[PDB]
Amino acid sequence: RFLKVKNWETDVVLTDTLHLKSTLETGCTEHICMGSIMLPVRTKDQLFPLAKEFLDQYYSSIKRFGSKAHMDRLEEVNKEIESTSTYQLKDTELIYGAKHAWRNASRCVGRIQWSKLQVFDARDCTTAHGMFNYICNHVKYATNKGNLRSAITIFPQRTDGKHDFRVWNSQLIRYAGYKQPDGSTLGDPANVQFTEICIQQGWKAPRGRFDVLPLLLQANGNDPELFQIPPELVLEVPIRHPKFDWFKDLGLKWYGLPAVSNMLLEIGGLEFSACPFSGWYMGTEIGVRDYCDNSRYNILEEVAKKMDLDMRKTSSLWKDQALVEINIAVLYSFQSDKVTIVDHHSATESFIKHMENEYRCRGGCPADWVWIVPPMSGSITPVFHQEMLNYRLTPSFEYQPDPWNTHVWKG
Amino acid sequence: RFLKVKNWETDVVLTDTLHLKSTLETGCTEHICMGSIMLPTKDQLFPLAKEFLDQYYSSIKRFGSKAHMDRLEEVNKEIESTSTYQLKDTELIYGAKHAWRNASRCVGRIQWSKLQVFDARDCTTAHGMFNYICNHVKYATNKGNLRSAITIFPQRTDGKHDFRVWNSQLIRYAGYKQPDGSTLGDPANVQFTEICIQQGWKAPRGRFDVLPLLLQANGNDPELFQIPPELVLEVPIRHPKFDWFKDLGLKWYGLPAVSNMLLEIGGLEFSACPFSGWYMGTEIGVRDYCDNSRYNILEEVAKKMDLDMRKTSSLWKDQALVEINIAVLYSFQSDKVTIVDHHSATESFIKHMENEYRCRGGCPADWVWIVPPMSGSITPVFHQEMLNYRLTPSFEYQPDPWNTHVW
Ligand code: HEM
Ligand code: HEM
Ligand SMILES: Fc1cccc(C[C@@H]2C[C@H]2NCCc2ccnc(-n3ccnc3)n2)c1
Ligand SMILES: Fc1cccc(C[C@@H]2C[C@H]2NCCc2ccnc(-n3ccnc3)n2)c1
Ligand SMILES: C[C@H](O)[C@H](O)[C@H]1CNc2nc(N)[nH]c(=O)c2N1
Ligand SMILES: C[C@H](O)[C@H](O)[C@H]1CNc2nc(N)[nH]c(=O)c2N1
Ligand SMILES: [Zn+2]
Repeated sequence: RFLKVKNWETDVVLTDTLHLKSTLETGCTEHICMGSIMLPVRTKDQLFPLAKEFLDQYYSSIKRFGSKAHMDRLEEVNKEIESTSTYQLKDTELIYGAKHAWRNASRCVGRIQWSKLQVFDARDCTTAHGMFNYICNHVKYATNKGNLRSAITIFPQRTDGKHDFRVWNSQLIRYAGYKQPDGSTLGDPANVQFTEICIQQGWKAPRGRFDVLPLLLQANGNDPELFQIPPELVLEVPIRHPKFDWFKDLGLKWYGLPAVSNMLLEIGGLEFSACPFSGWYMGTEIGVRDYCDNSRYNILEEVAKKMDLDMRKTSSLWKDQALVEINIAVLYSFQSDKVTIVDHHSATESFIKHMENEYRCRGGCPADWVWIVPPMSGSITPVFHQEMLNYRLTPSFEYQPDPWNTHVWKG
Repeated sequence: RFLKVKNWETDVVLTDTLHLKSTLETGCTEHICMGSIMLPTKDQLFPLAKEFLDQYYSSIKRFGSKAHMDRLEEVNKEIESTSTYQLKDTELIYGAKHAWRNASRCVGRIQWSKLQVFDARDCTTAHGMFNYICNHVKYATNKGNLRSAITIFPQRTDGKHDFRVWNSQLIRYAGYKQPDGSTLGDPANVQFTEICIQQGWKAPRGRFDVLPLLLQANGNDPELFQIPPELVLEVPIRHPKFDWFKDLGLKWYGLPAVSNMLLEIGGLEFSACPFSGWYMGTEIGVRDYCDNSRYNILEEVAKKMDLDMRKTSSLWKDQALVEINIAVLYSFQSDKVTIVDHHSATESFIKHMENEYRCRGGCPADWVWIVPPMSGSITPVFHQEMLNYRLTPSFEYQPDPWNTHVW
């Protein structure tokens, strides 16, 4: 079966065959679409076909499918599975796997870069202190004094589900959030609960508006341990505006390295519960979501007051005006400090080209329109006009429950 | 099978049971989501009639009544007898209002119960259709105080006697292909503007020429009609800061009136059922004006604002986009023509959703369409999970007449 997607602005039509290789369920049925829903211990039984499927993919990609090297590897994995109930990926397989999970991440607009991913193999790590060392090295490598480099660090895979490695932070670098007794919030409201855990675990909080959270690291199913990232490793950018000089006095800054640290990486049936990865920011992540979400820093009003906009009626579009100037500020500040960033116009244009290339070379490109379209100025980006098909391929990045909800405390 | 939707900004969780009633398919499967795809007999008829009458009679606290049973009986006999049936006026109105209520792509549904339904099932000719459409336009326009309306023409019989309005909207601007290679007016309507000429229209080849109506009654060839200019409320677009904005020479019409959809009620098919509401500002300023394949004025505006169009990262497009949408809202409000901004409209829709979940067990909504085409995440609907499914009565797309018309 073939499926066509149309770009309604260019009339370019593409044909998808790749969705046939999809196994995992979407959440949708023939009777209901769940496209806007945010989120709609493994036996040797199911493990070998998952291994085989992956190794089939891997050997095809290296033009060695059906080779003696291919067949020997399958054999070796099978024997290892029934003997040990799991298996170990070769370094080459791991790298392929990590790159392809990124390639398959339908919610990521940055995928044109998928083949350039630095993979750090941390499967020999055994303790939290060891994890901290690997993470520091990742941050330094990825940061690269502002010339950001995509990277992922992969810790040992799940075994029985009782010895999981987990980074308890949602991102490696994030600002603390503090609930005040008067009901207000200081810092990042998104991080209030995690901030409380850190404090409870013995973090001495500065209690400011932009306090970099400590790392909370779990190795081998043990209780997590606190580590402060060396401040010299945390690149931050003061936010100013090219035209408005009062903008700097808002006191805004942001960190340069966006690094997701709470997802699960699945490769060939193996589950890597700690696999922090990092790229670089698309400007709207900070300027629209981090700063302007009502549930985050929520600075729209203060900005709009300082711009002296008509704030009595929404039909003045003061919010839209303030939102644009903030995003201009974010982009300006990063570029001026020579920290890698991409605007949503550039990002989405590149994604369209990536997607077209993927359709031709790969037979498809799974994409989640709801997440790909930027949270401002949607229809003046080419992705808005692009039909997209969403389906799940493996290797993949998946959500997993927050570890504080599942952790068995040792004491 | 009982589904919850979360708002992520408010943590409000709603439980949906209404989707269970859905009958038609979405295009999605367990293995693939098609949420962003724009378009994914006697024995067929009676269960459809039955489903509709059941909900109609349920809605008036008379489910399981003799009148219910009698009506079901009467319709059943009429179908067995005539291979179709006729809706009572009360059912027709109920059906029209509920088709709007069920329109998962319409953000304006909080108004759904206040629809004026014009019954034009007695219409037999294109001149008759023209008259009904003028009356609709005059009524809906209401000198600028817009009122929601639908006019319903006779239902499909054998597919040879279809009533069709050929225009996609009652009121639209012509589009002409220059020899210069470019496009004069609205590029979306080049193909239709040609068919007007092929059938006899005399285009004044301008930029904002109100298109004539092409009306098809009872399967006949369509005829041309000029809507009385006095009935077409238009708004000159000016900005409340930039006095150069007027010289762009932009204007738009006040009445948004979809005329090419199919209304399906109780299995019956109404191929001609133009309806109108009033504009949300972004439909005009973002889509009509700034789409590349439409009037595409972003560059010209940016020039006049003297922005740095050297780099995309100056966000000159975004900046201009906002100003254009300010002008649109300003111009309509200044001329006292009903318009709603995307903030007000989406705020209204969240309230509607909560009402629907409370009083109906759910609200089908297409997030891809409900989230406005600018400033997505600063409107409440962006953070609102939505379930999309098809309920009937419904408005459906249908093929363009000029591909199907047996001339
Ligand atoms: C290199 C530049 C990159 C850019 C510009 C970029 C851009 C983005 C953006 C804008 C999102 C949406 C985030 C949100 O709204 O929550 C996203 C999500 C995502 N990205 Fe990237 N990304 C990049 C690198 C990477 C890398 C290196 C990986 C993995 C190796 C990756 C994997 C993912 C995944 C799995 C998601 C979905 C997260 C979720 O569902 O919560 N991306 N990306
Ligand atoms: C009264 C104020 C109304 C507002 C503010 C409103 C708003 C909107 C908007 C913004 C859209 C998206 C249009 C697009 O992007 O192409 C839409 C679509 C739609 N509306 Fe409304 N509307 C209103 C009235 C109505 C009425 C009176 C009806 C029917 C009786 C209706 C039925 C529909 C349908 C079926 C669609 C989907 C169009 C499509 O799929 O192409 N709406 N509405
Ligand atoms: F399914 C969900 C339920 C609740 C919240 C949510 C928000 C998603 C976590 C946010 N997605 C990651 C955001 C992020 C932060 C930093 N860097 C990056 N990043 C880096 C490379 N690619 C993305 N993404 C989803
Ligand atoms: F599937 C598609 C293929 C090509 C174009 C497309 C756009 C849909 C026509 C636009 N939907 C109606 C737009 C419109 C215009 C005027 N008024 C209203 N309107 C009035 C009340 N509610 C909506 N909608 C879809
Ligand atoms: C309900 C809705 O799915 C949710 O708000 C989504 C919308 N699209 C998004 N798109 C991106 N990139 N990131 C997000 O967090 C979201 N949130
Ligand atoms: C490809 C995508 O489905 C298409 O561009 C949609 C996106 N969302 C939309 N939303 C609305 N309201 N109207 C539209 O025409 C569209 N177009
Ligand atoms: Zn779907």
